[PDB]
Amino acid sequence: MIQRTPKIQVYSRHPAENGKSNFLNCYVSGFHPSDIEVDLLKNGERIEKVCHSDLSFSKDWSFYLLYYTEFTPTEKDEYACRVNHVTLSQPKIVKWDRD
Amino acid sequence: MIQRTPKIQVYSRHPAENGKSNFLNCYVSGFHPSDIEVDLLKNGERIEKVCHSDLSFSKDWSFYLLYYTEFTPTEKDEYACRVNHVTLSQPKIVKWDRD
Amino acid sequence: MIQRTPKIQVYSRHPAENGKSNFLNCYVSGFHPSDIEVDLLKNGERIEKVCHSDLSFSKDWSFYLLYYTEFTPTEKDEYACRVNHVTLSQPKIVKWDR
Amino acid sequence: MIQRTPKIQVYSRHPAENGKSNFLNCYVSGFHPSDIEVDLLKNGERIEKVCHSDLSFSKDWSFYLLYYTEFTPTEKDEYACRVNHVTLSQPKIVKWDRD
Repeated sequence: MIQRTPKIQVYSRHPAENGKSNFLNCYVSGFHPSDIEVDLLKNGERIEKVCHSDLSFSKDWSFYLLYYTEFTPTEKDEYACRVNHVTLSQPKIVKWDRD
Repeated sequence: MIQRTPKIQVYSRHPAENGKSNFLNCYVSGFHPSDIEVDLLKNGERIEKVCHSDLSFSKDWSFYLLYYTEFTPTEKDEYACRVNHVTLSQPKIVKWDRD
Repeated sequence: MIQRTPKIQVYSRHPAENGKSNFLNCYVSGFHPSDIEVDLLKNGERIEKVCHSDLSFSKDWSFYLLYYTEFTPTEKDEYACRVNHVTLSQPKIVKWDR
Repeated sequence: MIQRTPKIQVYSRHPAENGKSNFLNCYVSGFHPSDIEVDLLKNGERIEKVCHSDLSFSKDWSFYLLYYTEFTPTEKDEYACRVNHVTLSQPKIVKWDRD
């Protein structure tokens, strides 16, 4: 039941190109315990109606969770993911690199 | 691999209350083949950000799928679910009954 | 984070009939914390090959989990589900009824 | 509806080591239609204890499915995955390369 720090990965479903519709993902992996605060950001503002998968687990109880939303990438808009867990001293913000 | 018509069920996660946040679900079950068009409606208009589960299956390939969205019910707003499948002669609209 | 005792439900996927293949389910619901020990039993003995769904959660962190296995029911064999959690002093055994 | 041949990947969850518990995975991806026969083998014999994920899909209906089982690797035992689909003339056997 020994605690593990989460691994945060912010990416888009398909290679980024403006004007069209796509998906913004925030993959949180290999953490313990279960209770985790995950939020998706658009220009510093929290995104409304974010979808999330069910909490997947391994034999030694390491958790895997995915937070995703439908979005239109533009030249103006900046996207990020905010994660808060018991292992972290402060909430972590991981920015999305349109690359 | 034999034609099965889908069973549509429209319901809310918790007992509905005006002004209180809830979830609107559209459960589609026991259908074949896999390809199905499911849409959640608000006053006749298609809801933008709709979340969906993964397609679960049985031994004889009968499919089960859930379409859900976060919503705040009001007295004015009417909700429904539109389903289109290869078995159906025309798309079926199932209204949400909160009574 | 305030504790919640689990609700255990033991059932078969389809109506049971001897000699024919089925699935034995153990649905554990509305519990906190996450760490739960769920085991499916055959004549008091632990079943080695058991599948499980993914841990679903609510706003206040109440958990929902399903443990299932493929089985061929007989009139000799008895089935049950053993659950151990931090909220309980001794593990709870819930028997399956045909 | 267009036809797509499945991509089969056979791998272990953690790097394989004799006597230590592991998981054998058979990842089937980018196929159409849905109906697919997947089986995990041990020395040519079909494994009875097999768990499987839910069928995930894209906009153009391309399917993704994972078949997994708990196993203890030895130097003597050989593992493989057998897949049979409508696109294939005969079932395909993909062996698990340990190294």
